[PDB]
Amino acid sequence: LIVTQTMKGLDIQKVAGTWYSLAMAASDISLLDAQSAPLRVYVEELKPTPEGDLEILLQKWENGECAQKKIIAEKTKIPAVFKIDALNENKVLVLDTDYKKYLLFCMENPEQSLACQCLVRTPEVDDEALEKFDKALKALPMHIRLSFNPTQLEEQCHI
Amino acid sequence: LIVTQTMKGLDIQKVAGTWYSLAMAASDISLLDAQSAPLRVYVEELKPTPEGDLEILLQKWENGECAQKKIIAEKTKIPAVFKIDALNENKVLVLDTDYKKYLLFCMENPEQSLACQCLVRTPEVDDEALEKFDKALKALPMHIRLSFNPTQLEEQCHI
Ligand SMILES: CCCCCCCCCCCCCCCCCC(=O)O
Ligand SMILES: CCCCCCCCCCCCCCCCCC(=O)O
Repeated sequence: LIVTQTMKGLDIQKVAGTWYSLAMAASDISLLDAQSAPLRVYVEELKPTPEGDLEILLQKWENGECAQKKIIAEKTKIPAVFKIDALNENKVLVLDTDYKKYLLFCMENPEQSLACQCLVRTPEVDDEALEKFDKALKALPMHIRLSFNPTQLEEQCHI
Repeated sequence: LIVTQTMKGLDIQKVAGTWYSLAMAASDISLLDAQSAPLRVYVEELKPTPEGDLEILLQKWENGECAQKKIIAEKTKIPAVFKIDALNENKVLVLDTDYKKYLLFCMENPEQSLACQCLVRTPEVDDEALEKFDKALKALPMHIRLSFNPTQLEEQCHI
């Protein structure tokens, strides 16, 4: 409920495939801090299920290694909002997407842990999708923001 | 030379006294990463010398402790640019200040390590000085940005 923006007319099937986590932002510094921080996650691919659920493939640093992760985001009544398994059932909200270039989403559990990403289809710095990410976030109370270069985008865990 | 903005008419005496590091930004993620990161420094006070040099009091996390530091920024021909001791003689540039509320500065060694801060006089979140900080930075190639709340501002090393 903290975020006042969701996409209308979302077709979840049409977000399937490859994405890059070009920018991330969060409400608290420590959510994004180190390579091992709790919401510091690098999206690899989205697989919508026929039921309209969302399989998410991602990377996360756990040892001093970049681990492979698989998560399922379950649908709700709202086409733009999903719930994750399971500890306090984390809500994922789709704010905006053109399916073909960018997607903006936020993850939350009006209090008040929040992380958001600007996803893009290709390993390039998209200024106008970053402008849209900054435009959507200037509302929210973010205290850390990270951006990645094309080199980092083609590496595991963006080193 | 990387930054295209400095303050004209700067009187270094009139920046003396108490400041808070409200926001920081940098060109590379790892410059600001953890509590121990190289340019992650919390400004406490500025003491201009009669010669027009600048004594800087600051905090930096070195052990798992917040250490007290003292540095001297030596003047140059340009009233807005100072050089620090001594390893590669780091240039500090004053971009803008109203002496009474905010100060924007950048620290650099056109390549291409760069960190900048929005300094303010009081432990409050100044939206219009943060707007000015974001306006001055949208030029520069920053990849990490951090913001602090009034609580953090009154603690050592902003915990
Ligand atoms: C549905 C359309 C957009 C989907 C975008 C992908 C959203 C990804 C949400 C992933 C959140 C996972 C939280 C962190 C889990 C990491 C596991 C861990 O805690 O170590
Ligand atoms: C002169 C007007 C504005 C002055 C603003 C203060 C600028 C502070 C510059 C300090 C840069 C120090 C670099 C990091 C030093 C920390 C020591 C270390 O490496 O452990």
